[PDB]
Amino acid sequence: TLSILVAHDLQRVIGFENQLPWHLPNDLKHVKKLSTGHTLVMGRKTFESIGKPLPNRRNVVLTSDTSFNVEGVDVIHSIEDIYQLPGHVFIFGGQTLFEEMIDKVDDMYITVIEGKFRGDTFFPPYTFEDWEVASSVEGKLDEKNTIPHTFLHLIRK
Ligand SMILES: NC(=O)C1=CN([C@@H]2O[C@H](COP(=O)(O)OP(=O)(O)OC[C@H]3O[C@@H](n4cnc5c(N)ncnc54)[C@H](OP(=O)(O)O)[C@@H]3O)[C@@H](O)[C@H]2O)C=CC1
Ligand SMILES: COc1cc(Cc2cnc(N)nc2N)cc(OC)c1OC
Repeated sequence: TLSILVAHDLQRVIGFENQLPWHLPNDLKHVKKLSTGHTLVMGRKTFESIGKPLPNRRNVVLTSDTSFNVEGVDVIHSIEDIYQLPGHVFIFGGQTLFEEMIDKVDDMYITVIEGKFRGDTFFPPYTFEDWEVASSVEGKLDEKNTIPHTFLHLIRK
């Protein structure tokens, strides 16, 4: 079972200067809830941004660097390694990985950030011609969570 897990804004921005462009604690809860007890696959830059492996799941980082051997983290050096990994695997980011995997995965858990941010990295265009909406849930707003956002589960038609 292979999934994409991603938050993108109205113009498919995912990233600025190796950080998330937005502060949205709710979305990272959304992320914790989905991925706890399974597997993330991420590119090296995304891991560096995060700076340590997420607790209570398997962290796998895809990189060319053969001297990568970080405690708590498993390394892979090819895309094709992903399909070996057992269980529910979430493609975690960033741009490069989403590009390489979007045609490959079963389904996508998307947070649409209902806003327009300055970005330097993007989720690739996609159509709902190709993707069925299994669920669409409004994120709830409050003092800490102030950008409107929608949780999509899409399944490849
Ligand atoms: N909104 C969201 O949900 C998310 C947003 N982001 C954002 O996206 C940005 C990061 O994305 P991006 O700039 O594309 O960098 P990535 O995090 O995708 O990392 C790219 C690196 O991953 C490794 N890699 C990727 N593909 C391969 C391959 N086929 N074989 C071997 N190694 C590979 C390489 O590492 P190396 O060069 O070491 O060989 C490459 O340089 C940041 O701004 C981040 O905040 C990230 C995740 C999620
Ligand atoms: C859990 O914390 C982070 C998570 C992510 C990846 C990510 C974040 N949100 C969503 N919806 N999908 C993802 N794949 C990316 C990050 O920085 C680039 C994080 O650091 C704050």
